[PDB]
Amino acid sequence: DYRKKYRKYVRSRFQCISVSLNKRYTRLRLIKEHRSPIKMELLFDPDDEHSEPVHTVVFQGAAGIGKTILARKMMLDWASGTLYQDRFDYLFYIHCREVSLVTQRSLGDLIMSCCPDPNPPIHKIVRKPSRILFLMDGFDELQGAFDEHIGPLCTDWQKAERGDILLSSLIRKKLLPEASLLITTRPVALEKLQHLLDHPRHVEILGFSEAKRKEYFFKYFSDEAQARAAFSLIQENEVLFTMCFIPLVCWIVCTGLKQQMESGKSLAQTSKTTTAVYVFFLSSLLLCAHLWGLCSLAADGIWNQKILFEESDLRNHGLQKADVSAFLRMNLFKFYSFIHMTFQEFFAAMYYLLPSRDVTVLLENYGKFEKGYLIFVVRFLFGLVNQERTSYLEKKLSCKISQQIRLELLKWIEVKAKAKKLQIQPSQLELFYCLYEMQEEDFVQRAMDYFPKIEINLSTRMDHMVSSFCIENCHRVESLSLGFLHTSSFCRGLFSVLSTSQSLTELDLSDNSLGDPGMRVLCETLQHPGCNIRRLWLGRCGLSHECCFDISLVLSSNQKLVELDLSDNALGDFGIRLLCVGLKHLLCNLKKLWLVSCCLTSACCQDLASVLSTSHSLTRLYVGENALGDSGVAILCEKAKNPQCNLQKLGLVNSGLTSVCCSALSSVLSTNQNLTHLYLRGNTLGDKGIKLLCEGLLHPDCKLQVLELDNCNLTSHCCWDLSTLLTSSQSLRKLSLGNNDLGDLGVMMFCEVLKQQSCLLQNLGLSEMYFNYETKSALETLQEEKPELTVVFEP
Amino acid sequence: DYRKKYRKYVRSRFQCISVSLNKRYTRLRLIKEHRSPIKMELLFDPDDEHSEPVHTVVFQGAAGIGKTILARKMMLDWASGTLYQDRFDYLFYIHCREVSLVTQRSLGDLIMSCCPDPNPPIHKIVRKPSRILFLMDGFDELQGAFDEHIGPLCTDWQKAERGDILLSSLIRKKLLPEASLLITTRPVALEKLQHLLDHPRHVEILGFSEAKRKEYFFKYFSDEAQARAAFSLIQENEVLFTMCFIPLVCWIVCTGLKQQMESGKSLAQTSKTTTAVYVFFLSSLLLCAHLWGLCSLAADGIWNQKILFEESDLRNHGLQKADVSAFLRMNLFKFYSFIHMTFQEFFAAMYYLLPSRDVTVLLENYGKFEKGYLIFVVRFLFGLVNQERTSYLEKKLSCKISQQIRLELLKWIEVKAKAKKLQIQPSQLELFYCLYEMQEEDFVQRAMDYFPKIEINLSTRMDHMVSSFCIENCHRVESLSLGFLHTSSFCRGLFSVLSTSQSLTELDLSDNSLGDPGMRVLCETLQHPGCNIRRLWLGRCGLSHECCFDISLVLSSNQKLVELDLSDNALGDFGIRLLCVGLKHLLCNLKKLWLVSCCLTSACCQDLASVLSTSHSLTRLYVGENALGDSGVAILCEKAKNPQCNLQKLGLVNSGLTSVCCSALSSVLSTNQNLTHLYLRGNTLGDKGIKLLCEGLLHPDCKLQVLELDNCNLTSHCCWDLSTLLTSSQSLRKLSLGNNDLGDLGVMMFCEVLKQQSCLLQNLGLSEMYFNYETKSALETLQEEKPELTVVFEP
Ligand SMILES: CC(C)(O)c1coc(S(=O)(=O)NC(=O)Nc2c3c(cc4c2CCC4)C=CC3)c1
Ligand SMILES: CC(C)(O)c1coc(S(=O)(=O)NC(=O)Nc2c3c(cc4c2CCC4)C=CC3)c1
Ligand SMILES: Nc1ncnc2c1ncn2[C@@H]1O[C@H](COP(=O)(O)OP(=O)(O)O)[C@@H](O)[C@H]1O
Ligand SMILES: Nc1ncnc2c1ncn2[C@@H]1O[C@H](COP(=O)(O)OP(=O)(O)O)[C@@H](O)[C@H]1O
Repeated sequence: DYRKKYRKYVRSRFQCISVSLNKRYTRLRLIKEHRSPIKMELLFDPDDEHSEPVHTVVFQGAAGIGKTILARKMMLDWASGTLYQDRFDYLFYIHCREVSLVTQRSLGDLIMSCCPDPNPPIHKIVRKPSRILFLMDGFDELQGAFDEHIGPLCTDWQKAERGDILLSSLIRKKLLPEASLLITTRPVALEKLQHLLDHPRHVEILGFSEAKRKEYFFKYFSDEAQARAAFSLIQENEVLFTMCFIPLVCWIVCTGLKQQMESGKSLAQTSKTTTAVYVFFLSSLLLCAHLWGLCSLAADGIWNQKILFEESDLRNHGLQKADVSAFLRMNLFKFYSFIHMTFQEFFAAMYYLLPSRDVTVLLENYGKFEKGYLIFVVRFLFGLVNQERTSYLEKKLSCKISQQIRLELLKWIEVKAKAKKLQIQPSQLELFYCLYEMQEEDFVQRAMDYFPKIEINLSTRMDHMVSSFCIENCHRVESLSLGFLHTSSFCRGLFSVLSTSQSLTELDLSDNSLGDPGMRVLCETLQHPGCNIRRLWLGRCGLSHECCFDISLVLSSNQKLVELDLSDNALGDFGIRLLCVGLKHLLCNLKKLWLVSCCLTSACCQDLASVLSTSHSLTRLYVGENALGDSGVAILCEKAKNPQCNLQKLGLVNSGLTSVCCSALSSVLSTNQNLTHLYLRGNTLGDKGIKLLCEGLLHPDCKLQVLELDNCNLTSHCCWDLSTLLTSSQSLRKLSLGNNDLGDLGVMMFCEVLKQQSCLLQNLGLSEMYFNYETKSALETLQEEKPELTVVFEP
Repeated sequence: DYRKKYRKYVRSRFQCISVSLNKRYTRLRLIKEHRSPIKMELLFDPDDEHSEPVHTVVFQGAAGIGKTILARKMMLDWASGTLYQDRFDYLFYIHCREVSLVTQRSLGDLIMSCCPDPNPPIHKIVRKPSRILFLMDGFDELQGAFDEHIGPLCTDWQKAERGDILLSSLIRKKLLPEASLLITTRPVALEKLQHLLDHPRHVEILGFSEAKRKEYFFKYFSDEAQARAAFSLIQENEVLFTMCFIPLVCWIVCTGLKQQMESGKSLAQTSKTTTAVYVFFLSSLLLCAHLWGLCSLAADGIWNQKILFEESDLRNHGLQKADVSAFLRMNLFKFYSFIHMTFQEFFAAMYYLLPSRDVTVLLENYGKFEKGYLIFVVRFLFGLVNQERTSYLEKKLSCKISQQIRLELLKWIEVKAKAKKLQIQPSQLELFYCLYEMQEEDFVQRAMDYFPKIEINLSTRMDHMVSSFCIENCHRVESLSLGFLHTSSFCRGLFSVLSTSQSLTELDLSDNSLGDPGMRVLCETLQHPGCNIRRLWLGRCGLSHECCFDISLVLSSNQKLVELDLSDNALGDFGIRLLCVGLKHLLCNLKKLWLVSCCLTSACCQDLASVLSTSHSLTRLYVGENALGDSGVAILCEKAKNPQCNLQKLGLVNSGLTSVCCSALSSVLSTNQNLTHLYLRGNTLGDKGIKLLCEGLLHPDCKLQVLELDNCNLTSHCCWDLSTLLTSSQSLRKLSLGNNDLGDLGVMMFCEVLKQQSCLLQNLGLSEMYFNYETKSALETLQEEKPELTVVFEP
């Protein structure tokens, strides 16, 4: 059968990368991304049979993380008899470097290119569209492929179409919808796919763990003692060991070490950044005319989208056949390419330091993946313009480089930081990569003074290290938002430089899986004498009652903390009991406290009240969305009635309240001169509860200014009472009353009351309340009648 | 309800054929045809629910086998309440004789023609397309219906289309796809219809068995004594009783006997062939002007495709209304037709002996069914041109006939036999039918001298008799291939005339269900002193160890047998033990023996070796595809090392071998001067095994010439060893090495070795081995460098 012939063909083709792929291969860390380990067998398997088409799978990875090697290993395993031997007919390796937009070819012609025979049985293949898979590797082919509106989609596979249109039709499941796809791509090209996909399954590639680094370093060196020595020399440099999570850096450093050892020379060289790694690799593998030819060749390829280089183009750039080095890898189809596109990048940067030679036009034109790649370009550029590496590079390669380009890059980063450009293109972490690449402290200080509001999302150890370096070097940061993915080991490094910073005032960690150990580390950090953090948000950090002990320690030790948030954490009654110990200290200067939806009950209300009568600083307390109950609110109000209480804003939204507690609240309104705001949204107070409250709001000593009563189940019966409030309350300024069936007569009474000049009110919230056209017209008459009084009643 | 009205209509219409159909009907033999008894209820039922339009059923039968009667009986049974009273709404009797291509009508028009009412509820019928059956009887209507490219297919049953296009749309399931079909057809019309079908279910009609012949002979004659007398008179004629498997011949002979008995005359007339039957029927039912008119009418109908004759056409051929005979059946729609199309055939032939009158133009124009029918034409013509029947026919009917037409038919068969025309039109058995029809020993002997390579398939006793007659009368047959369908009863007669032949040398019976009794009969045949068979192939004949006893008897008795093949038969160790008794006899001249996939083990290897050291004639032994093992191969080799052993070619393909036995093989290569070939494909010898073998092939006394090592699990490590062979082996000429991962360095070493003039090798098989373009180009440069050395490396 031709099936076994094709299997043997792909097994022979993908056996080596020569060196054996099976010997070379090391397992990578694969994790599912989209949330409401992973194996390939279950990867193509549907998690839910109800799910819309599973067979679309997108692999996400950095440059050199091993997407191509992963796809080739999948083909090798499938051919060798390991992956889906149950039933899955064919796998087609569409290497997007070969695919070009200008050429007009059909799917049959593409399979012809992927088949070993000049006349494979294509019709039999098409007869089984459900058993066909396409490994689309490297969606990073060129620019302008999809930035325009997609033209007509082709379903007739015999028809010849352009590369872009054919790929769009294949991806969008219009051409052979039953065919399966697996696309290895970049995050920006991931955004492009998300603009061209419908329910795909996303899988991330992380690379090598420490054990996998052991495995790779043992597999590379044929001699076990040599491998042990090389890895031992790697160990004492933490930067290299952290960077080695990417297999490409492992390969480069192993090649350098092997070549130096074959020459019998010292292996002790160390590279601070990626640029230093590449520079030492080139120096080991390295006349100036040949360097200029290579640089111009790379620049031409970058500008004109040409990755596979022909002999004519090679000749155009002043390079002879005798100039072929170990950098260019050959593929006879006669074509030359680079080992990885990052090398073409590095040589293009070297060109820009040694195609237009102005960096401004390079920076202006962005699009598709290449923008980040062009930023990746400047990344190596950022590395090369350094007071240390430039001198040694010029000495080694006998070259000359200027430094106005560094000032131009500084202007570019200034513009990028000051530019708002939210949620557009790679924004924050990549700039930190560039700054860490340069490693010039003075430039870093001059460059990060434009950042202050910093928001980053970290997923790898290298991300943690670069963020730590940048935040430590910064001196004008005020607000800092951290996101964590897939912790405490590198949190111990981040939080130290967060504490040492003398300009930070905010610290947002909401919506993370910080956990109890992470919160313990953060609290150990916050106890530092030099800490300056004044606001700390911890919403939905997955915390429990265990973190409250450490938070209480911080509150009893830290005199600068002013605001704190703990919303959506299951602290519980015991958590609040632990927290109130710190809250009652004399060194606790906390002013605002959020406890919305902390799974509290009426039991903890005895503790919080003790804080209100004792805390000399706590003014604004929000305890909404908790089953406090009428008894709990009564317990709070029993201590809140004291005129010495400093409480100003109180939040009881959706706190499961009835009218029974309202009288107690009224007492506070009669006695507390400090309570200016009070939110009661979502509580079924009722008309009797509103009357009991108005008994207190009408008191001469009441100083309330804002009151919310949304969704309080208020009918027309109470509409008179509030009217009596409006003419009499000399302090109330705002009042929200949405989500009620007050009725048209009630709003008529309100409008009749408000036309007087004796009302000091300035806002009424009647949104989500539906009224007939006469009432609406009355409200417009009122709203342009009284400009200072605002009513919201939009339909 | 109109359903019951139409049921009553068809029940009344199909009650008689007058005589009652139920009284007349006799059960026919029905069998499924396509392979990887049958009853109509399961025949419409799907064997597998996964099977694709099961509802399409095609019936295959000879002329007069009873396809029309079977369809009419099915319709009568369905109307009477016997076939699918569960649920199946309508069956429509589309008699293809009525359907014409010129007339343009719709499906509703056809149903109206098949309906008794001028305005049937057609829309209600279309509303239930899954409960509609179309019974297309006689797909052999006319010529040119489908020989051209099929035009556009019509799906709108309202639209009027031509007969050919409408039938194509209906059959191809484009017009009412949910409708079921049942087509009765001819084998050549089967070919054409299968060129218009997609997964149909084929059912073959065989006719009457001996019990069914008894039943029909009792049913026809109303008097039991008369029926017994007629059957007793018929039975003593063996040829007539064999031809009686066709119901039409039974009807003709019964009508003749009944008419002769009514006239009180003798019934002793005997007919050797079908032509004699028809001639005696004519004599019983039979002025010369009327005969010429009938003959011209039949010829005109044959040439212009007109089966239903009008009175205008009747007058056109000099036939008056007073000339209406007992043959022409009338159908008032006013139309005349023949009893069967075979009668129109016979009268067209009679015209050709008594429209163009040249037989050459008759023979040239063939197509559709009619070609065979036209051959059917000449079949009766072949009967009529005889030294015996012609004189009696001329005396009876007062006619004159010439004999140059016989010479023209002889030239036609000369051309047909000389013409290659493989797998095109009716080729071999039908010519035998014509020759048996003529019954002239001189003409048959002169005509069969150009047959020699005969390949025929037999399914009925009539086929056995005609083939036996033709083979017995032949004198220049060399090769003879027999196929059997659905045995020994007529094999006992066929094999006798096979043995008596003094020119036969080969006898191929591969892929039959010959079985042990059949092989016993064949062995009794082969022991005849006059047998001349020299090669006997018996692959996959379903043989077992029981036939080996008889084969050993033959080998000990038959001294002319030279080659014998027993591949794919479960002979087993005991079978080989029985065979080796005959193989070791002094009168056994067998030279070549095949035992591929005979379910052998290492146990039988002790016996085969005893043959090698004893058999003075066995030179080529093939025992591949058996689980012989290393021990078995060692047992063979320890006897094959003998210098006096005459073994030349040894086959061990896929014999489950390892390197352990290879050394033993090496010893044979060092000792046996006669071993010139050795096939080891599929055995995991390995590089160590290849080295052990090359220890032997490099011996000065080794005389091997061809060696195969495909799929031997050979890596690059052994590539040096074979190279040492190439420069040193002075006898090897061929070497095959496909299905290996030899590597590019290995083929480079081979090419470097081969460019020397000292290499006597002439062939290397590197197919299915995949190499890069440099290795490819080197391979061509070598192949045009050395024209005498051929390498196969096609991609
Ligand atoms: C900011 C974010 C999320 O890390 C990102 C955005 O875009 C990309 S990437 O797709 O450009 N790939 C890379 O940067 N790979 C890459 C990395 C390092 C070192 C090297 C490479 C390539 C060779 C040396 C160290 C971390 C990533 C990554
Ligand atoms: C070679 C092969 C397989 O027997 C064949 C090929 O084509 C056809 S047939 O379809 O032309 N039908 C017939 O010959 N019927 C037929 C036969 C006999 C006698 C008569 C008839 C018709 C009336 C008398 C004796 C055997 C067949 C048959
Ligand atoms: N599983 C692995 N084992 C060993 N090396 C790997 C592995 N995956 C990737 N590499 C290294 O990565 C380099 C190629 O990376 P590549 O697959 O091109 O990354 P990408 O697909 O993201 O461009 C190779 O030099 C190879 O040594
Ligand atoms: N089951 C049967 N019982 C009795 N006679 C039959 C039967 N089937 C066919 N015949 C005979 O065959 C003749 C018609 O054959 P027909 O059905 O037209 O063959 P085909 O359908 O192959 O043309 C009739 O004269 C009838 O006597």
